[PDB]
Amino acid sequence: KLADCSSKSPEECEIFLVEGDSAGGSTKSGRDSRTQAILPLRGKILNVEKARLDRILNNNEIRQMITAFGTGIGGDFDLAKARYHKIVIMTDADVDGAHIRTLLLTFFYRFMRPLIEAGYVYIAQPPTGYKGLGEMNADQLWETTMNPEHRALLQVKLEDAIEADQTFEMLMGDVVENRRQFIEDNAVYANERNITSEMRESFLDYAMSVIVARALPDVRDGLKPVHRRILYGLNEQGMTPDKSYKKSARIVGDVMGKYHPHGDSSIYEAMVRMAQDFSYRYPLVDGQGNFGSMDGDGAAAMRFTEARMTKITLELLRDINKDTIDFIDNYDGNEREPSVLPARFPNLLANGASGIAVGMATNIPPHNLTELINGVLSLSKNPDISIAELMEDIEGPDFPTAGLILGKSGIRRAYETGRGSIQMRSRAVIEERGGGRQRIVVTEIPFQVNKARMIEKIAELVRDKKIDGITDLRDETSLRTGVRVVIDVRKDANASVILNNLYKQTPLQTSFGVNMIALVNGRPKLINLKEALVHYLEHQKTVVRRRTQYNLRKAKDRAHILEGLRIALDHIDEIISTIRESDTDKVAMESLQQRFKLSEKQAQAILDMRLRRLTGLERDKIEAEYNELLNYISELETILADEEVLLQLVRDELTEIRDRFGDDRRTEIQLG
Amino acid sequence: KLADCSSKSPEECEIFLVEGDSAGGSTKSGRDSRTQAILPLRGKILNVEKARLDRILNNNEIRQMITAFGTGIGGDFDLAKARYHKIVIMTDADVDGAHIRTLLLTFFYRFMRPLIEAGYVYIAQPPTGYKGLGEMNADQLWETTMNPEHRALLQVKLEDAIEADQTFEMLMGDVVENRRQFIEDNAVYNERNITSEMRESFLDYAMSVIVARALPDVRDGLKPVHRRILYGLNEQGMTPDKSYKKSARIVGDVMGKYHPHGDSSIYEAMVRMAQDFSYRYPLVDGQGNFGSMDGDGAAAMRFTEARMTKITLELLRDINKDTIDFIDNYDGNEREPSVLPARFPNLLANGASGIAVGMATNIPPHNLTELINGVLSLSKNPDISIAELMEDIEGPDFPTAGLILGKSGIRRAYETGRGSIQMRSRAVIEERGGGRQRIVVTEIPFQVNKARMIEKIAELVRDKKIDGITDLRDETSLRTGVRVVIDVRKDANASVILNNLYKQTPLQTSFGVNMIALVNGRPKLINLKEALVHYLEHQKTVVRRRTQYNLRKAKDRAHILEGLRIALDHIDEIISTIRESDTDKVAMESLQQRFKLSEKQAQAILDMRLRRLTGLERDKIEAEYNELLNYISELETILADEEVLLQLVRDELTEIRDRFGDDRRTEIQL
DNA sequence: GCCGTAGGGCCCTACGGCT
DNA sequence: GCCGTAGGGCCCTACGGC
Ligand SMILES: COc1ccc2ncc(C#N)c(CCN3CCC(NCc4cc5c(cn4)OCS5)CC3)c2c1
Ligand SMILES: [Mn+2]
Ligand SMILES: [Mn+2]
Ligand SMILES: [Mn+2]
Ligand SMILES: [Mn+2]
Repeated sequence: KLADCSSKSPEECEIFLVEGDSAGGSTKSGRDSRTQAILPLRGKILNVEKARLDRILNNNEIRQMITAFGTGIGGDFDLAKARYHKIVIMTDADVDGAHIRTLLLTFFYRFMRPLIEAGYVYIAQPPTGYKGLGEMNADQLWETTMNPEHRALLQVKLEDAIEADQTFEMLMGDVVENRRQFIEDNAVYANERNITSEMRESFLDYAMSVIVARALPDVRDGLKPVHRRILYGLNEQGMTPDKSYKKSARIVGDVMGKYHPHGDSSIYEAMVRMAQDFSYRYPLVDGQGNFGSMDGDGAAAMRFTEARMTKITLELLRDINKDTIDFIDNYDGNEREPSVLPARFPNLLANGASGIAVGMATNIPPHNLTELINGVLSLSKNPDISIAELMEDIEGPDFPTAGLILGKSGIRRAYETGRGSIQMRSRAVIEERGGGRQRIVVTEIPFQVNKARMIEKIAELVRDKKIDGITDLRDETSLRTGVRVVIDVRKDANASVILNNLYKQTPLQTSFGVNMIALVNGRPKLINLKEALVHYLEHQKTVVRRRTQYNLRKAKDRAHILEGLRIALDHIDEIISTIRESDTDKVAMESLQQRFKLSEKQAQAILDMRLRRLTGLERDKIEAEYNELLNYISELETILADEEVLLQLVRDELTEIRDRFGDDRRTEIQLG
Repeated sequence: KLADCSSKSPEECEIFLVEGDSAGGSTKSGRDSRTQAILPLRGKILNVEKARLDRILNNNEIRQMITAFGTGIGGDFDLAKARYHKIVIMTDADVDGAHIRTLLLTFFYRFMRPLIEAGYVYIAQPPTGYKGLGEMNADQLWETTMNPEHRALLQVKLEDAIEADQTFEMLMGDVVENRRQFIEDNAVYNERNITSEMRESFLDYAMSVIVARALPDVRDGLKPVHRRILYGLNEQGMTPDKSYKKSARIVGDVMGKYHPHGDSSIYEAMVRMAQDFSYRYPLVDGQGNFGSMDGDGAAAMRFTEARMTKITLELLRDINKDTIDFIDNYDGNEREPSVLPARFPNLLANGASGIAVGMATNIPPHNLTELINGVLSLSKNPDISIAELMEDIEGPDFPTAGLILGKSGIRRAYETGRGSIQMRSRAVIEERGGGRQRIVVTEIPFQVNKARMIEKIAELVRDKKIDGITDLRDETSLRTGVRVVIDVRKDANASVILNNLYKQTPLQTSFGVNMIALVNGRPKLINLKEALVHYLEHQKTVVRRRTQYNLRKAKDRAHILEGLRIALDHIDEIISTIRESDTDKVAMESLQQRFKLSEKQAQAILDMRLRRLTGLERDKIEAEYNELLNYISELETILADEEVLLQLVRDELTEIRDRFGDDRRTEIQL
């Protein structure tokens, strides 16, 4: 792995640390092999501030760096044995590259501190605009970053040891709260280098990016960036439900190149989950082929699978090209992407969300669409509605995997505060199997529980004699039969006692820890049920309002063109003679504008008219469309002039969604 | 791995063997877990007919099967201990799935022969049209292939043990010639007999590898993967004048539309075409880490970008001018070129290496100036000899330069298609101080890994197999070029040491020429002249077809312009005719009637925008028509005289020579 | 130790002909 | 034991909450 330099005079040799072999190849080709050694790492490296010594010493990358430097570690550190006088951190020019830099600095500070004190640790500054060093040509990496004549390396300086200790503990330590507090206090939502400043700035950059642009869903459409970009890619390429399935590889490749500069595995897996009926309460992707199972089987390699939008996804994208949502520049400025989707159904709550960010995480359970829309409607008629009254519509979560929820206390607290533990229980019954013997049959399991794994845990309990009475354990699940896990009970043994033991000792009963954090105005916020519904309704009002305004500008523009076309047809002979006598388009246009009192747009539309538009009935067809337009314009102005008419329209469109996509509740909420 | 069934009564139990987890998932979701077990493998399994016994017993997939079947193997085989009465081979419905089936049968016949005799081995028949079982939904896999109610399993039967023995030996054995003879003799361009199954499945695989994978076409010098990559770049306008395009998008597009294989095969093929140490005339312009002479691979495809090189434009030029035949792609949803126009002799220019079945190919790269000069000489003399052609084509010209020793190997290769060419590194002996010397290597033989060659030298020094070497350094840099330094012990003969390096290391390496290419869709060993002849014939056809295409389009456009000219001459009457018509159809009919216009001309008139009536626009229609009449007669002149056509082929080749022709790199030393 | 978006990479097989 | 198109697949790391 270590591509060492030929010289052995440490004082003149330098080692460059890169993320992996893709970056290492450009580095190796562009380097000066006489004084420049290269050591490719393997992505995110172990955080030594959270790990114990045995884990640290046994990590491959740590070991290779220790061996490569030759100084040893901790108390045994010996600066005189350093094989290089420059250790250069040269990670990729992206937030994950910054994160890797903070991880490496954490390791150097805790295990090779005198290396920093001696001024042997440096930070390279590769240019931005590349996804990794492997995207750069070898000559460009050399000239901009590695060549000592032109490069700008940052020498890492330890100014204050006490402050550094606190900085490393706060940022990289196991105490989440202090890291969360640091983010809240420092977040702004919109040559040498001090190690402390470096750690604070690089870590904040990573933390913020994960929070606002990776792990947390937006309250408005319920989507994280990867999912939003996948659905937008599907829309842009017309991969609608009525059209044939499209190759998964083309989808991932398109999305990766145009909108999401990350690994294909993150993109493909996110798309796959959206297609799973055991993961999404209302699947957003319609998949063809092997898309995984409840047993934790992943999907088939993406070259084998195909995908397209589900019908309900069309509602997430409905009106997106009617100036309802703000588009933004993509990562490289070559494309445009939506900041948020119109989302004509409350997707955040319908499908839920799970995400591990930095300083925080989120866990929002899925809900029944009929119940949610009913809740939105009740809210729209009463801004002062209480959580309890909203619960008359929204009983609680509704998992795609069905099952049971025990009581409403966990649900109530989750809806009132955004946090609460909800007890999920499998659907199980006790039945006879012949000869006076019985069995427990499970047909539904808790949400997010891996069936194969749950079964292995039961088998483990039995094998370790931690539970009495089980004689056999079989997974009889099948496509025809549906989920069916069978647990044979010993003759004369109480099956209900065994079942109760199974709930306590296995994931047959599992808790859902609600933690409703979502992005509100681009900032993470813990929200209760009402707040979530209010932000959603407010998004719909804005979407419907902007759509109406777009349709209005569009209709007025068309009315204006038709006024120009009516004049042209009413004076067609003079229009034609005017054009024929003109040498250029400019002269024709100018002459048409003055002579017939036309705007630039009207004259141009006239010049663009094909001879076939001159047929006998066109003039009547034009005044028919014009009359219908004027009416349409009036209808649009009526909506924008009355906020109650606008709101009622939102209610009507939601009700239509409810009636077409609303379904029965799957999860039974049992009380007692 | 093994997803065993519930029941333990081998009587009713069956085990399905699939290629891997992609296929395994659909199989596991669609099966009847009570009686159906599933063991996913990992692609191509070991060929036990060519492998040694120790290796067979150590191979993980062989072990898993033996353990799953529970019978043992050879003399210790026990049919009564069988865990399943039905072992079902269910590979993917593609040629590689057929190959894996032959590999599985070979293992069963040689190590578990009683299993076959007892009727326990079966072959599933999944539907065609799917690249793998992972592409099918679980329900459709169950219904068509796994459901005992509707499935059609083929029970493998052993009729003649002596014939079977010969069959497995011939098809799967280490003797290549017999397998090649079988291919040549049989090549064509329920219950199931094991011998028939082997012969049919292996032949299906062998033929596909030969005509659609490992061998280049004589006309454009390309294998399907390379042709599909370059065509993909063409269809998405990824030309040299535009920006680099993401490699992942290129690969995704090519895989979905044309090349139904692993993305790694596509990416790596594209990468090689961008390497100036691999291609004498690179076909891909790569941005980023595209590998090195030291065997370093390219960066992951998500990091790199690519586009065509300028010379690649010449491979694709006029492809949309009905110069070459298009064919249906693998699923019938797209069209792809059977061959590229290839306006330069690419087979010989870039060469080729491919390992097929029953045969292989090894064609060295050549200098484009020399090649085109050779083609030109041939065009003036159909009876030209190989010797006269060699006055133009001195021999191979590697991208890595270096030296070739002698001309006899080259001569034999050009006359027969086979010959041994000795390549040598470019090395000199120079002083380094105090009476000491060193050997300096600046060019290495073609396809030689520099880092590996240096380690080989380091190994000889270390093991004391070579005398006189005191230091070994790779001083290569992007700014100073290739430089490998071998320091020599003071007063030792550096020339002797160099000669020894040539004997014991790849510093001297041979290139075994074996010029096999597809000629009329069939593999053929060809000599230098044949390669040039087929190439020239391809060019005459391309230029003739292009000229014919240009004529048809010119005449069509002229026809349309004649309609517009009639309309402009009588524009008032045209407008009135249309105005008095209530519908487009009536206008169409009235225009054709009153002005003796064709349907196409009438539609064109109706489609004309009012802006076309301005002075400049009217003049444009007239000007285009007059230019087009001149173009039509020039085209007719070409098609009326075969010598004029042939001369155009010469001139177009000459222009390419002048623009892309370069100096010879490899020195041929007598 | 799992949930799900992220960083990153390696090793087995067939096939022929040359060493 | 390499070369170059093919079949196939796994493991380590951050991050929070429980
Ligand atoms: C699947 O099983 C294994 C097992 C062990 C491995 N060890 C090392 C590596 C590596 N590197 C991989 C490859 C893992 N990744 C690499 C990236 C691949 N994706 C390539 C790709 C393909 C396309 C694409 C983007 N990326 O867009 C359109 S087609 C997916 C597999 C392994 C894969
Ligand atoms: Mn990176
Ligand atoms: Mn439990
Ligand atoms: Mn396959
Ligand atoms: Mn722990």
